[PDB]
Amino acid sequence: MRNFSSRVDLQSIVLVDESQSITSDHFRACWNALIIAMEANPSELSSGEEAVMADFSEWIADLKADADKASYVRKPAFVYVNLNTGFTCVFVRLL
Amino acid sequence: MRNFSSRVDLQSIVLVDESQSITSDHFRACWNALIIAMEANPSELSSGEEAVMADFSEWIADLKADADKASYVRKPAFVYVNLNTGFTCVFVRLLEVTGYSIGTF
Repeated sequence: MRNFSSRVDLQSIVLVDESQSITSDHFRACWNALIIAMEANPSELSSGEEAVMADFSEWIADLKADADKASYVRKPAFVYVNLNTGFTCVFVRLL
Repeated sequence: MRNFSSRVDLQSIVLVDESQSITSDHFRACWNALIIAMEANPSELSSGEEAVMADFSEWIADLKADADKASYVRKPAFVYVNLNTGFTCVFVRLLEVTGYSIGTF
């Protein structure tokens, strides 16, 4: 198996506003969506789970760095796939 | 092994307009993008590649079946991942919002 696809549920798509505060409820919801997706214990993240979270943090940072300038968004989306369960979610910064 | 994530380039996100005809060039454009992304042989698709393209054709038909029902759809995105190379693309059905407002509801 080299080729994965998933049809993603409306509820598994999260629209991300990088203008929202880092401390915001918006961003808390995004992080929770991801932990749930990974079926992870936040207090005891595996190394694979850590990599996902770090990648998510880097994704956010770039969203902010792009929106800081009046640029477009270079990487407008974040995909996470649970390869055990096939659960896929997609965070998107609209436009 | 268990957890994949990808930061997706803008050009690897495809906007899909489900209101196009079943037979539209647009859908064939989307189809090719997926064939390309799999590095697949449209002539001799493997089982795994054929599963992907059937997933997709099904994805499109559900957009249309669902768009007759509501302004949103049940499954608005289609994710493809080359698990060998990490390459990911994302087909998304969004409404384009255009027009004017006086600044009230």
